[PDB]
Amino acid sequence: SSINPWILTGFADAEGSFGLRIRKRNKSSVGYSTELGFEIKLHNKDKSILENIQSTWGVGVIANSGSNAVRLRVTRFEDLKVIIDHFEKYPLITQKYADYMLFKQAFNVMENKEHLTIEGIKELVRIKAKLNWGLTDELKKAFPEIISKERSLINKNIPNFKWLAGFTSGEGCFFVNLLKSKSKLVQVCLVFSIGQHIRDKNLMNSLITYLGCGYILKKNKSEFSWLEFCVTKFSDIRDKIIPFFQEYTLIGTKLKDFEDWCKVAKLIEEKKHLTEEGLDEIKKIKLNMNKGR
DNA sequence: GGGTGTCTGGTCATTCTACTTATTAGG
DNA sequence: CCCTAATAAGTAGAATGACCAGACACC
Ligand SMILES: [Ca+2]
Ligand SMILES: [Ca+2]
Repeated sequence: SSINPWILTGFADAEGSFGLRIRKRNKSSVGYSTELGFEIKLHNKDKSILENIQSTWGVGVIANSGSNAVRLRVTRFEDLKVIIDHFEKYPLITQKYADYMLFKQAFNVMENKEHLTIEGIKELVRIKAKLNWGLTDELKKAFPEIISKERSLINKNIPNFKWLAGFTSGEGCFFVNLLKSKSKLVQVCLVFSIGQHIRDKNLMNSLITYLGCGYILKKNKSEFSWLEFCVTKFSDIRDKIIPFFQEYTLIGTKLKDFEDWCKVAKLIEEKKHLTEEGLDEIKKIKLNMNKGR
């Protein structure tokens, strides 16, 4: 099936990844071969998404990545042109746009065949220094003067509604929390959450204004730390979160979790979450959602 | 006979998702 | 007071993101 290009870019801002390998090769005029790529790796349940992206782009190969994960990967230089042209017409907006543009600069370097020269390889490693995790130890030793790993901030309003639908199909979670309450029954609470590394702190705050609800929580795990955009006021969920993703449909297995999420929402609108059979019906919905189903 | 592009089949590292429970806010 | 909705700190762990080695393919 075909996939909307804004939903695609949004999804890519979530799970996508750009790569540039500068590997030592003795039989290389320049001493290094170079590989460019874009891949999306997901659990094997959502391999359907990967088939639609591939069918829409007409490029890339779907292959297993371990027992439980699958990847669509584009490495063939001619096929990267299709990637590039897509993201030029539907640019991303996360700090990953910086990597994409480094990805694209490398492509231009190669398109002019400058990767077959001492100076070209030199520019590619300088491009690579700012890409994702920067240069490897071998590459640092070989190019001990290429040191500037600093990068520029990306700031972009949400460009289209379908972007968020795609992005949320990546980083979102529609949760039904059951908390112990002083009562005959157990409180039921719908919680919508989207996490992101703090480089995109500003985009996370954008969602409050873009959606008209929610708050940001800061979470930490030793040296690592992320930001979560949450929505726990039922008002906002009944009127804002749910209607939006109903107008701009999600894709992949998260749609099912969403559709179950709204099933519980209806019950909580009918006040049946305070009844016996109510907490029984919702309880069963939670049980078959997310982990499970 | 170089020389370069592309694929197979992964693994490594952490940013995500998803799940707990304490606690306060509120009509 | 009540009974309930809503915010919040915290963490687990695996689905992500990023990188890896080797060999094949082609002009
Ligand atoms: Ca992501
Ligand atoms: Ca995802």
